[PDB]
Amino acid sequence: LAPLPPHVPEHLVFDFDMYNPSNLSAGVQEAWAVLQESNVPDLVWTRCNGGHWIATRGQLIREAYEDYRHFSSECPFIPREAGEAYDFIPTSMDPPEQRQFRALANQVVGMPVVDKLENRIQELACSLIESLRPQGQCNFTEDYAEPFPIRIFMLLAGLPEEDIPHLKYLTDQMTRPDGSMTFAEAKEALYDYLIPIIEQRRQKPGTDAISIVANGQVNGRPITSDEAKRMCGLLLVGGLDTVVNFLSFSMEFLAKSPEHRQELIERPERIPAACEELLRRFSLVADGRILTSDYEFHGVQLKKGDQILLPQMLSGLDERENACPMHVDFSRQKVSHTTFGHGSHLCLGQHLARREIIVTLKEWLTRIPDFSIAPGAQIQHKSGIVSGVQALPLVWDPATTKAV
Ligand code: HEM
Ligand SMILES: CN(C)c1cccc2c(S(=O)(=O)NCCCCCCCCNC(=O)[C@]34C[C@H]5C[C@H](C[C@H](C5)C3)C4)cccc12
Repeated sequence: LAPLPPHVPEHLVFDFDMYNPSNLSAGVQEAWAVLQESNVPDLVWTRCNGGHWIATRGQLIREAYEDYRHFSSECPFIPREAGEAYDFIPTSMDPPEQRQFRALANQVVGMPVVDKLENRIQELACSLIESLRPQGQCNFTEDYAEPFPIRIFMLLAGLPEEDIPHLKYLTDQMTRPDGSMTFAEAKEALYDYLIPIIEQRRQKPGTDAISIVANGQVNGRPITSDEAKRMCGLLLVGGLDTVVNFLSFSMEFLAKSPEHRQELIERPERIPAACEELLRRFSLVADGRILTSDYEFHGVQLKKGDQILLPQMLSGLDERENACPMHVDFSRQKVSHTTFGHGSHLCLGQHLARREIIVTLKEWLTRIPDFSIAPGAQIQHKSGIVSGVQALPLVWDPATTKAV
């Protein structure tokens, strides 16, 4: 618990630990939602993890993400040391500069690329699902959620599938720290893999995402090797943990809700809507900004340098945005959320993400419509910048499945 800064008033103090929420065992989303109980301010300060603000309501969260002038992405993560060392592009960049890098990044992961990827996504999901189907069980997170996104990224960046385990080892030690490496060290190791590949793609460019980024033009001039590297770092990890963990939260829910599974089994056309409502209910991201100058925000005095956590996850869980937010209703009429962010940094991979989600849900229910959490298994959730599921043991009667 860091010393309380003089400018922060005692009545706004709420010591929430974003890395180890008090009631995590009851569900990570449930753990964060405590920040939304009637007796909690819209904006509080926690002395945990170095000390920082936390917008607790969709309104303030959306507003801060819109006001990039006061809320910079220069240092987007908590703790401060992680945010300061983080230099990915364009996530650690504020507009107007960020504008064109985002446009270049969009060429390789935006809507265009998606349609061309469908067949590979479709094929990968089925292939993975078919290998499990006859087994009658699996650790969904390990056997499907983990290898799905990386494989998609490899095809996207035109990298050898042989490097998957190595790349997975690199990203894993960065996003799932065990305490052996500082964030910076993990980043360098990851970069050490990318540096040479970019050098090669710059001299002899192909049609892969990496060749496009590395030879792109930004703000009236050629992108530097260093910048290309900083963009590829993000294009790599951006679609990993978020997709892996979200898919897990989804499957855990469906495994525990036979009623909801049947709904989608009988009404397959409702899967797209089910995906949006799940994206809201099981939102899992939470990064933030740093004050560029002293600023009064909704009656609260913020000082230059203050870090503010703007939980993407919380907007959609806000009762004020969605009636009885914790209830999953595939028939919800105005599903509002900021699961993919908000403002100038709104997720460029959102369309790819939705396809990965929808294809997974469609292809899985088609082959394994009836499954459950392994009896006696207590699902453990993890909290952080990208909350998730430690493991998802699943079981099912192979006789109720079918190869397609
Ligand atoms: C269910 C999965 C996903 C979620 C919840 C998610 C979440 C987010 C969030 C909340 C942001 C904005 C962060 C900020 O404002 O600082 C963001 C940005 C980004 N995401 Fe995703 N995302 C997902 C998947 C993907 C995938 C599939 C990729 C693509 C390879 C990806 C790449 C990006 C990129 C490039 C940005 C940076 C955009 C900018 O800074 O201009 N995302 N994502
Ligand atoms: C004692 N002190 C002071 C401390 C010191 C050191 C470590 C500590 C840890 S810690 O061990 O948990 N380390 C925290 C840093 C983990 C950063 C994860 C990087 C994610 C990369 N992905 C993104 O780019 C993205 C960017 C964007 C948002 C989001 C999803 C996508 C899109 C990918 C993230 C916790 C608490 C305190 C610690």
